[PDB]
Amino acid sequence: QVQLQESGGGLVQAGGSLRLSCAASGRTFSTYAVGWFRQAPGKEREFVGYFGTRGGRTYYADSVKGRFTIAIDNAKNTVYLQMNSLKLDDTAVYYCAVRMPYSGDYRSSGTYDYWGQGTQVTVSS
Repeated sequence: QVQLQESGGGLVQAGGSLRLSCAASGRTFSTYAVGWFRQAPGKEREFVGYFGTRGGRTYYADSVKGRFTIAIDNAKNTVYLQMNSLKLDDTAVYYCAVRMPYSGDYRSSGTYDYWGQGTQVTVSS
């Protein structure tokens, strides 16, 4: 079975950087695509970025494009979400999720099959 677990969350100073990780079982990341979502205090969960495992292309929400980047390790068991130049409103619980190729809009949370439990990122002024 597919099991996802995020890690790396913590308290960070505005303007700082932080790298989150999403670990998956077996070859999950070789057959599924990966997306990152986040839920800020009081708001609805929203799309952050997508990583297509076929060619390695990435897509980012306008809110983080340029500052956030996604990658995968050599063994393909871990996907990362690198954050640069953090803002106060980047504070939220970050979630990684997986979906099967060609299954709909990658920006839509409804198209994902499995979700991690989330990791908190707190940006302080």
